[PDB]
Amino acid sequence: LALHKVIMVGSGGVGKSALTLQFMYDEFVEDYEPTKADSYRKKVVLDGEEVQIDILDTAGQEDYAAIRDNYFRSGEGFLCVFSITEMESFAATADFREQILRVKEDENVPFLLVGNKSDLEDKRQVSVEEAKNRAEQWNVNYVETSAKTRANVDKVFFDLMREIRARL
Ligand SMILES: Nc1nc2c(ncn2[C@@H]2O[C@H](COP(=O)(O)OP(=O)(O)O)[C@@H](O)[C@H]2O)c(=O)[nH]1
Ligand SMILES: [Ca+2]
Repeated sequence: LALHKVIMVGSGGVGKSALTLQFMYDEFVEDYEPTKADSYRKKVVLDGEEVQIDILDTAGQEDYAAIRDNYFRSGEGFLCVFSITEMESFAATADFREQILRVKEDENVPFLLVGNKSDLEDKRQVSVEEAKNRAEQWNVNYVETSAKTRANVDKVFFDLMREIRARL
């Protein structure tokens, strides 16, 4: 089977683990240990082909840069997650982008910019327009998700797999 290696990145509390666990187990999990990194694997049928997805749910606790870089180097595609309710998490996405680019050396690395917590529109701090503009600058797609309602959760993982499939 094809094995699509996805890495979740983004600053704290944006929904990396909630997105992962919604995708994996169809549950909205709200208290998942913020410092716990873990990997997940499951079989999925991608455009009719049975494949395996491997998801590395990073937690930013590998502060030792060689280790963090090794984790990123193993990834084939990235979900770069921020929370639409925390502007500082959107600002932080630039750092994850640079980190990935330093390691993968490929500006076309499979990569989605993911604005999570789309069910909290009344708490939005990051405009759709400014996030789309950043994605356009990076030539990546922008998708807004809700790990709570499941909105676009399958989409971000499947579309990222489609980029891995096409590009590698
Ligand atoms: N309302 C809402 N809350 C969310 C969503 N995703 C995550 N959360 C909450 O935000 C907190 C942090 O989520 P988590 O996935 O642990 O963040 P991480 O640090 O990026 O792994 C948790 O308390 C979740 O319940 C979402 O899409 N909508
Ligand atoms: Ca987490």
